[PDB]
Amino acid sequence: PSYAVSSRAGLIDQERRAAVADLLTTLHRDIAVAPRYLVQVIFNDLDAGALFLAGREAPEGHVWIHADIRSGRTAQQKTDLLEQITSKVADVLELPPEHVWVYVNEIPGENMTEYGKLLPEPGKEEEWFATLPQSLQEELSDL
Amino acid sequence: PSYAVSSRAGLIDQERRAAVADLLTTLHRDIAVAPRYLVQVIFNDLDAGALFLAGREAPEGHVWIHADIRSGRTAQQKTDLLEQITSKVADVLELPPEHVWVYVNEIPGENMTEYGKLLPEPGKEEEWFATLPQSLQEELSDL
Amino acid sequence: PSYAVSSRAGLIDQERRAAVADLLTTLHRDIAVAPRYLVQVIFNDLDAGALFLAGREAPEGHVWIHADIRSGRTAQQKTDLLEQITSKVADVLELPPEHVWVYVNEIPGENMTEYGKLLPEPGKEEEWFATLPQSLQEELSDL
Repeated sequence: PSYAVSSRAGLIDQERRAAVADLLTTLHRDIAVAPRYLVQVIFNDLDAGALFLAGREAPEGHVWIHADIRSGRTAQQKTDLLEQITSKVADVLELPPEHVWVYVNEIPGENMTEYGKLLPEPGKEEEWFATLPQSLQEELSDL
Repeated sequence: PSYAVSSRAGLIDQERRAAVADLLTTLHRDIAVAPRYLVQVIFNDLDAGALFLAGREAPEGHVWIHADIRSGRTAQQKTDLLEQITSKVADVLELPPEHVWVYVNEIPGENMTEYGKLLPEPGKEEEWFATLPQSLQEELSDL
Repeated sequence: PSYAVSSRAGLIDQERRAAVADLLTTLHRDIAVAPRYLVQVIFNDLDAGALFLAGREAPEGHVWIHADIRSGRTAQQKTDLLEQITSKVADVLELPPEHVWVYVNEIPGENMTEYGKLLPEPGKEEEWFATLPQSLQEELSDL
């Protein structure tokens, strides 16, 4: 899972970036049943007049979250993850939920490498983990 | 729907960002049959030597548009949206259509949050609107 | 095919961008069997604290590659492309392969414009090429 977060440069502090990354990685560990070490968060900061809504320049307090996750998850965890991201990120950034927009694109696990290895089906992370080299096993377990 | 537009920084003025966003926003309202206030347009400006075509640096006058769209639309609707974006964005920017590249990615409606609420199937926008609180209804009608 | 390569600004030299770009378009030309002139490579450079892994700031030596490719390709082509991009880009950048993460998103050819014309399904590139005006043909042949 890689979350890309797009907002006007300056909207998200470095310490609020840290809080957003911690929250997304945490909600993802809990709603998806996936280990945190798989989670990547990227902040794409945007120029001043680079974001438009309804053909008109956006309010400064607008955030778009694009998430790439593995296909094969239940409908419930997907929608639950969406509602909770909209909810908790809006609170963390002190924004109205109407201005945290979240999209989930689903891609098969075999279409992803992370830590140098093709990723498995969701739910098969223990099996996948037992295939890694022992030194990779113990750096990941520290996270 | 979010159109992300990537081009070499400086190719698209702020005044042409306004024209492109309005053009994209209007085309989407007419070809897809969806309300204007659902449309987000983002401009990702690129570093000087950050764009390559066929393994070599691209000419400055090159634009790539990535659109995230809901699943469930007809083949003809998608093809008209693609062909018209290539043509009309090319004209607005005084470019050859050969250098406006457009990709359309399809995401289910329930994989999207906008205005704090999960999106419906394309074509069910009215019912969705009827679920919103009256005050949110009245700003969306403002757009 | 559009490869977007995201890394902390400064990790990839301009001269390292060219080598990565040339390598991606060459790998794509051999593993997918598609002409070089369709391949676009984009470098998205990130702020100092903009990349997080496992809820924490990433090491500098981390690269994420997002590819949009046409759907319809064999499992074998995809997995070979993924493993070879992860391995050889790691090598070109003098990075650990564990820190070149690759995602491939699949988009049907009819959902793509390049050089102003909708793309055909994979393998049908000769037919598509014979559709172009002679003058566009001889520019693509130069690439």
